[PDB]
Amino acid sequence: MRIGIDKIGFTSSQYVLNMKDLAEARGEQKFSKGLLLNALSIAPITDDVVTLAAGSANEILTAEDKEKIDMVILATESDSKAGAVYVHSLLGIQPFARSFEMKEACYSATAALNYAKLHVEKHPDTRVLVLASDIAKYIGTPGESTQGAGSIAMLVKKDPRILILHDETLAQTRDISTKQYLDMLKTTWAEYQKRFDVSLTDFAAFCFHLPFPKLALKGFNKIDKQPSDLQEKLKVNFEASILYSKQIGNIYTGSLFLGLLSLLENSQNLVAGDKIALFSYGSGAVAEIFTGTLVKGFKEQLQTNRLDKLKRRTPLSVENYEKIFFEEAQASFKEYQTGPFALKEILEHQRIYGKV
Amino acid sequence: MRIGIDKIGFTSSQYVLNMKDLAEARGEQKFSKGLLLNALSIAPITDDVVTLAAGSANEILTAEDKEKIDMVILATESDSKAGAVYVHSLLGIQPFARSFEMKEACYSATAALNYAKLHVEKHPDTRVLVLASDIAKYIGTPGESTQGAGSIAMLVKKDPRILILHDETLAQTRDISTKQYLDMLKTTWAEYQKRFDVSLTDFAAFCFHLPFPKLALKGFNKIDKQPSDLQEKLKVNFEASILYSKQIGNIYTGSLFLGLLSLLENSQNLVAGDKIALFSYGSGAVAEIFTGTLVKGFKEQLQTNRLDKLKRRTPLSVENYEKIFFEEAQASFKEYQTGPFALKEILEHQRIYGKV
Repeated sequence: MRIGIDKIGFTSSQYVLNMKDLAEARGEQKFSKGLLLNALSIAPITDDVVTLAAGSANEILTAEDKEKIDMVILATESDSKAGAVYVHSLLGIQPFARSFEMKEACYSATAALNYAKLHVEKHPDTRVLVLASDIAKYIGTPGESTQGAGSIAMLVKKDPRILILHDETLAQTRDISTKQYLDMLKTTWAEYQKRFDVSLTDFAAFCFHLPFPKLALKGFNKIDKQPSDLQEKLKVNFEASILYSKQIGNIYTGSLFLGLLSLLENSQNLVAGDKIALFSYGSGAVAEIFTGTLVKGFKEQLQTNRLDKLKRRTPLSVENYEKIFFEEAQASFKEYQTGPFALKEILEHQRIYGKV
Repeated sequence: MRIGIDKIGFTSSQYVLNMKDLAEARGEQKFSKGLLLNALSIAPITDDVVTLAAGSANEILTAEDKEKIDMVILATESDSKAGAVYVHSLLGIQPFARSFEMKEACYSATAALNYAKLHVEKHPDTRVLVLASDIAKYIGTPGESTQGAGSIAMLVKKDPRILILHDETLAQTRDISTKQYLDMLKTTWAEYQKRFDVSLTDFAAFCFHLPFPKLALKGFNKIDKQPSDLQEKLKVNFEASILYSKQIGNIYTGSLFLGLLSLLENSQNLVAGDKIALFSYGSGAVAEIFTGTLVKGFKEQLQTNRLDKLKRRTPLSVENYEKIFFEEAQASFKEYQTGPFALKEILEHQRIYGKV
């Protein structure tokens, strides 16, 4: 049996705040050196985790998918009621499905992926939709320059067309700051290689959870300069993996997989049968190392003009980013730019969603 | 392979509010007829979802369990950071485990159970701890008389000693009130019997999600008075299943399984090889029907004096229930009655937990 990630969609919000603008407004260009971040996606109040989630699934789903999906999981840290139920209805997925959320800071989409996989193993005629959707929102706060919005959707099924997922995974929980992302990375990666007897050399690329690209660089840097072809190739694949994040910001649970996407669409050296290592992390903390192998033809499921699409985002002045990003419901809403779905209103106090 | 629920623990909070007292205070004994509820568990601020969860696991876990558990899931609708990470540390579970929360109103522990099961199938040397822990908290509100506190812990492993879980399950999601619990029950149960070709007659007991016992009675009542031995036996097992809930109140995600526990400890007619149907529900809505078979010896994992233990709860006047139940952190805390674990303080703003 081969089970894994068949398709990946991604949606961000429709506005962008440039770091240099934020810098000039707050009297800080140390975001370009410090965080290695150029711009962030800003979400209006009518585009929330649900509508970004639905957006990213609308990118990839077919009518057949919708008839065969019987599990919809929403990994998010951003109602009791799971966002996944709204997403299930907006997408028109067949009714005999489980829908729920999974939560553990930036880590949860990795657990959603594991459950999805085991579930398709067990019922190999089904498919599962994993959503990792978040809006990182902290003014004048030190988290302000690591804000972001977007969602990645993954369709998991057998004979996937992008990435075959492997059975060997290692998670770690430590009830517990850069020192942590890093120590969790070191200890998990070590035990991982010990238990499954693999080494940096068995891999073509390593992807990381990416709150901001500098932290991921640090984690990549922890990786055995003792392999020069490999050393260069790995650095290049790392640079390829952070490209999207540099324009979008922190998207919490989705960040690891947005890096995987940015890697598949931007590396020019990956081929079918190559193996990728992935390090998932969430504050608190929990981490997991898992791996995957590229399937022949995987480029056919990708997009080639994503960097162009992100440039279509409407730029905001800081004043208008403050106004739109921090708007709270009081409801009806101003019409803002959104993806295919939007929060239409609140009919007290039910959130009403629909196609725009 | 036989995989399933090996042990079940339960912890409620240490105070109890009698319905007749609430009734006299609010000028309403229509809780005893209406809801079929006598008393509810009230939780002080130092006993929250985490400490009740840890409590209920402390009931059942051994040192060996703790070395073999590599997944801790917290189903709750009550921090980003998953309660499960605190529970992992309080219980001293081995570090190479996944910890996270699952969320979808009262439904999520059913998904946690399914993932736990598939996971043990796939890695049959491991065990998983499923926690379903909640505090239902609504003064003068119409949800006031359906408040409650407690948590059920389930240890899932192969060759379980209580309940073998079966592969045939059916979930339904409908983005959407008694009419709903009921319509979701009817449609799911119907499709369930159609797809797996089973009938009311293949079962010794049916357990329901139990926000209050009257709603469950309604759902039981939807169940084919056309079987008189069975009809009586089923009614008796139903009455056995609601016994604990009548003293504790709504505990949201845990309620279905608290009913299963109340059934196993109070029916005098269940035997090894008997099959039980279970209907899980969460508002929003999602539902699932799943089944299980009793293992020989399952009584040995139960307790016989649980109704006695619940009578040890400290009774509160309404005035003092209002004071303790609705207390918000400002922190240090008054010392209240708790189970083995408690929220000690907040060290700004980290919740500090420990053994009491």
